[PDB]
Order: sequence, then structure tokens, then C-alpha cells
Amino acid sequence: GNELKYIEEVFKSNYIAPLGEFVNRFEQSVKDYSKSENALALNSATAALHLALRVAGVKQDDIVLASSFTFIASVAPICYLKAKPVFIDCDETYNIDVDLLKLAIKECEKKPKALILTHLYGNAAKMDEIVEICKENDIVLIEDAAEALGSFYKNKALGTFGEFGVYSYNGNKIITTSGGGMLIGKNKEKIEKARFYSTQARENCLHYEHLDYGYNYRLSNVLGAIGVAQMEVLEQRVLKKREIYEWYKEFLGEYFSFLDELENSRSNRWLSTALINFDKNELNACQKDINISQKNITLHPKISKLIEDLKNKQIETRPLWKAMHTQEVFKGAKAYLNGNSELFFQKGICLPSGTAMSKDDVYEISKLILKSIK
Amino acid sequence: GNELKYIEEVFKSGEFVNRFEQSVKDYSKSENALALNSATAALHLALRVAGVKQDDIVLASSFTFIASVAPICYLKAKPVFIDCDETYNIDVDLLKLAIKECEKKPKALILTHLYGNAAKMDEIVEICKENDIVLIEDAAEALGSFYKNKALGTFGEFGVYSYNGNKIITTSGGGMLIGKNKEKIEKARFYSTQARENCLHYEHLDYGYNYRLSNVLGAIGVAQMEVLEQRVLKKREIYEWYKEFLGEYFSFLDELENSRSNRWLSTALINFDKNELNACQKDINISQKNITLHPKISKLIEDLKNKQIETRPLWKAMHTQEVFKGAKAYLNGNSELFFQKGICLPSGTAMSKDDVYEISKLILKSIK
Ligand SMILES: Cc1ncc(COP(=O)(O)O)c(C=O)c1O
Ligand SMILES: Cc1ncc(COP(=O)(O)O)c(C=O)c1O
Repeated sequence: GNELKYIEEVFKSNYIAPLGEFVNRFEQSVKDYSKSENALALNSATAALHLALRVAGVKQDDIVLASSFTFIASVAPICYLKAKPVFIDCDETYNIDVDLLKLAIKECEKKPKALILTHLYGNAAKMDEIVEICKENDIVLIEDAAEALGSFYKNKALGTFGEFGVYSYNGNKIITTSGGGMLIGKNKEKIEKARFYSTQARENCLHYEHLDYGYNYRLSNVLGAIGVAQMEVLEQRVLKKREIYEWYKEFLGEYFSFLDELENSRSNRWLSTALINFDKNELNACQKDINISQKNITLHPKISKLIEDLKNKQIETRPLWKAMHTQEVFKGAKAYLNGNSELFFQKGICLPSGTAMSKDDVYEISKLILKSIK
Repeated sequence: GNELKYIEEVFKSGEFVNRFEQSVKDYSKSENALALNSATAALHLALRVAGVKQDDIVLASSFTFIASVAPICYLKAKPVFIDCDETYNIDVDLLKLAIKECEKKPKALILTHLYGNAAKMDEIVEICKENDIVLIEDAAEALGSFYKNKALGTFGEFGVYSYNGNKIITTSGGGMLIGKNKEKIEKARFYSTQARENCLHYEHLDYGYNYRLSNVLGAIGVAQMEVLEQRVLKKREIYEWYKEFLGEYFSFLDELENSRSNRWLSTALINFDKNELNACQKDINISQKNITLHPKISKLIEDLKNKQIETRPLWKAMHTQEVFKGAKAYLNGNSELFFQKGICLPSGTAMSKDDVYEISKLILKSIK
């Protein structure tokens, strides 16, 4: 895209242009796309979530509901504020199950202050129900749409349903080319308070004056430039991601299950995923509450062999997220299970979904998979 | 100026993050380096790996930027601030006093090397050693500074460097955490990427952060390090020119003997004399405090601003900030005095001797 062009512009005009020009443009491009009225460009989605929780009023020992089937970066902010996480298993969309959410809220001795809802692999959660449950229980809804930029629910962009929404831009490898997150929200005052915290909580004075403490979370102009470049081709990439998903479905549909997106929703399919030897009757094996303890989850034989085989053909595939309710870090925390996230880890596979791939690449990969599973 | 070159290579496809860390090890001689999003993040990780917990006591420089002490707040630890000496850094005697009076042994000391000036390292290192206090050097503005030919940041168990100034929004970004213990630095590298165990899937025994620098900013970092020494020499030239043109009315305090300040920011004091140092000795329970700038300083800043020339007051000490209300601070009156009579001058390396001369003339005109 125009990444190099914009970065060159940043260095060339730094001496004369307005402050944070590309950061401003990046925020505006997200506002234009999502239709949110407020946007704040930060160093990461984790930082965006951290600020969202703080401006929402979350304090030490407060209760925060969160998805169990997710990446730990979505819930670590709860730990930063020393709040207590309550994890909820998922449904057929890979997202928080409505039944379990209601159960958790009903049984909480202390009322939860907020809910961090993850839209896993770009799939939309059942928003109408979740939004209502949060409203009726006075729970602040914070959408973790880190991998859901470009996803929609009934023509509305994921991230714009809760009081706060968060987007990420570069995947989750340990080291990435670029970096950055965007915090969006309904309340201008709260978002502007976050913009204040994002730069060390400075008062408007000639010198440095501080009434509170903040962070160093503001995005740089160089990364903002890359962000603008990425937003310019977002829709195109979303369309390509979906084409890739459909190709995988076409070539593997006979042996793998490709769970449908919610009706009247549009998943960005940022990463294509599939389940082997799966039947919907396997869902919701239980409905129990537990105190978390670490546990390993055995990969289905075909999945472990698949990853190994494709690995020898220079193709990288990965297991799905390992639920938070099975992680040692959250030992002792409350969790509500139905068995779905563990089942998905057991039979799921994350497939190569780079938009640079052609139909032949997807076909060749699929051919190698079919050969391995039989 | 290889920034654009390296960036292009990045796009043509963590190479540069690794090269950035290597360049810092090559320059500072530290055996361990970790590239992060900011110096604040680096200090945050240093404190955590150092073992700081909620309610632990952490000593810190009062005359500094809040970004250097905010991490204490992140871990809910308790700060104890210490005033400065003629180097702009922590006064050795006040440091000993604070340690002597502490109800319980402080876990660490965050020592700032203000405006690049070296602190009295031999004494401070010894004090921390004798009291089993972890020394963490905030060398955010001191990359290129040395004490007895040893790079600032390499005296403590941990050291932190920053790269792009304090503008509310900067072109680039980044920080570097260096340290003496490989295991501790590798633990920080672990925390910097969400505390992932080394395996195919995601497994976590602890929680971490997303503090790891991106490859693009790493590329910029490498380019900045390659010209660091040249920049420092120019910064020092600029400092000397200001001293030559303004030395009759402004005081430019000398760097410690056998030390080398990078003079990243040229600063000076008006109507100042060493005799007014250490005038008000006492300790307090912090309360917000307004400090009026010396009449000539405030006017100077105004005049230069009307000439499109930006100057700024020196850092306003933490012991005068509302955010730290209640916290303990040991003072001698120096950081407040420096704030009232100090000025931070334009220090861009692209400035020529004539440019500094012209700025100096406007300054002399302003103060009459
Ligand atoms: C579902 C999800 N939530 C949160 C995050 C955290 O975002 P970041 O990596 O930008 O800190 C990620 C990683 O991108 C993610 O995939
Ligand atoms: C003296 C000092 N300490 C700490 C910091 C914080 O560093 P960063 O802005 O990279 O988080 C700065 C800003 O550069 C600084 O000037």
C-alpha cells in the first residue's frame, strides 16, 4: 500500500507540519469506517483495554466478566488493576454463551462492573442479547474487537455496541512489523480522559503539572502512517479473507466443519478455522461453575498429525486459543463452563489466511491436509 | 540517516529489533538489552522483575519527569522522593538520611540522570550495595553520557534509555532496558510479550504485557544509534557555544569530574550562585505547591515565543505535585530553586554556531 509513501512524508514534513498528523488521520479513518464518534490511537489493543477499564471506573477487587476462549492479552488489563476476572465459556460462534453469562451474573455475590467481550477470530457474538443483558444489569460493555475490525452485526460495526471498543492491527506473533491499537467509544468525555492518561496525565500548564498519574500509551506518527495505509485497504482485505474462507470450505467441507457466522452478520474471517470429526450435538456437554486450576487439553489425533505433516511441507498451522479457565495464571478464579472451548481446542485448526494467497495456494494446502487426515 | 533505508528493507521483508538491541550493547557494553515501546515500560518491567510488590518502598529522584516514577504507582508501591545536588541529581546525604529513617528497607532506587548529567555514581552504587537496594538507572535522557568512561545505565542492576523526547506525540518511539543479570532480563523479555510459555499453543503461568518494540521502530532505533556519537558531540558543542555567549549572566554548572554529560538538552540558571545551594533542609509529607518562576525567566520564555523560538522551564519536582500528596520527600531546596531560575534552551543538532549566537542575542536583549 502507501505505507512507505506516508512514512517518507512523516520524516520529510516533521519539521513543519501539525503535530501527530498521521495519528489524527488514522483515528479519523477508523471513525469513518466504524461510524464511532470517538477514536484514540494507542500503542496496543492491550493498552486500549487497560485505559477503557480505568476510565470505566474499575478498581482493585472489582469484578470483571470476560471470555474464557480468547487471547490472554484481552484480560491481562484486569490483572493490572488488580480486579477479579470471572470467565465464561463460549457458544457456536466461538463467543460468550448467553445462558452462561446470565447464570454468572445471577450467581455473583458482588455485581460485575464490566464485561470484556471478545469477538473471536472476527466472529460476531450474539449482540442483541448481550447488549440487553448488560444494560439491564448495569454492566459496562467493552468489546475486544482486536481481530474483528471489518466485522459487522446487522450492518453495525463490531466495537460500536459497547461503551468502549478496541481494535488491533498486526496479529499476535511475538514480534511484528508494525504495532498499534485503537480505543473507540460512545462517551466523548471518557475517551478524552483516556487521551489524557495516554500521555502521562499532564495538566494544561506551561510546565509539567500532575493531579493524577498516567501512561506512555500514545501511538507514534510513524505507526499512525502505517495505520492509515492499512485502513485504505481494509475492506479489500476483508473481502479476500472471506474468499479464502470459502475456498477452504469448498475444498475441506467434506471432512471439516465450518461453523456459520450469525445470520445478518458479517465476519471478517481474519483467520480461517475449522473443526475435524465434529457434530453440533457435541455442544453444551455441561453447565458448571468451577474454581480454575491448570489443565492440559489433548489435541485430536488427526489435528496433531495435521500440524506436524503440514509443518514438514513448510506450511504453518496452529491450534485454536487455549481457554483461560485451563491456565495456571488464573488459578482460583471463577469460571462457568459448558465444555465448548475445550472441545474446539481439541478438534480445531487455525489455517493460513494471508490475503496474498491465491486460490491455488489454498487448494494446495487443502490437498496436503486431506492427505494427512486419511 | 538510514531510517528510510532500513524501513524499506523491513517492508521488503524482528531483524531490526535484534540489531537495535545489539547496537545498544555495542555502545554501552551491557551484556543484556531488551527493546520495548517506551522507557516507562522498561522501568515498569525492571521494578517487577526486581521483585517490587504492592506497598513496598521505592526511592526515587524528585527532580525528574513523572514517566520515571509512574511505574511505582502501577505496582501500587510507595514512593519516597529525594532532592538533588549541583549535578541536578539525587543528593548523596539526603539519600543516606532517607534510608536511615525508612520504617522498612526500601526495595529499590530509581535514579534519574537529569538532562544527561551523571549522578555521583561511586557513592550511590556503594550506598545501594551496603543496604541491599536494587539500583535502577533512569537514563532516558542520558544515552551517550559517561561516568569515569563507563556508560550511564550500566552501573545499576537495570538501566533504561529513551529515544524520542517528550512531545505529546512523537515521530518514532521506543525504549531500551539493559541489565547485568541475563536471567532477569530474559524474564522481562518474557513479560514483554504476554508471558507466553515456549510451546505450540498459548500457555500462561503468569500474566504479562504487550511492551515489545515493533520491527519498524526497531529499524529507526538502529539508525538513531549509528549516529548517536556524532549527535552527542554536536550537543556538547552547542552547550559550549551557549556558555560562551551567555556565560556572563547565566550559570552552566559543570559536569562531575571525569564524567561526560551528553548535554542532550542545554540548560542554564539566571542570577545564580553556588552559595544559595542547600538553603532549605527538611522533609515533608507532600502537598501540591506552586512555584513562581524568576521574573526574568518567565519574561524570557515569553519574548522568545513571540520570536517563534521555543524554550521551557525545567522539570517541576515530584514533591510539589498533587498526584503524590501524602508521600514522603527529603529536601534541601535545590530542585525548587533550579525550577525558579532555570531555562531549557533550544538544542537541535542542526543548529549552527551562528544560530546559537542569534538565539543568545535575543536572550541577552530579553534580560537586558
Ligand atoms: C482477540 C484479541 N484480543 C486482544 C489482543 C491484544 O492486542 P495487542 O496485541 O495489539 O496488544 C489480541 C492480539 O492482537 C487479540 O487477538
Ligand atoms: C528523564 C526522563 N525519564 C523518563 C522518560 C520516559 O520515557 P518514554 O517517553 O520513552 O516512556 C523521559 C521521556 O523521554 C525522560 O525525559
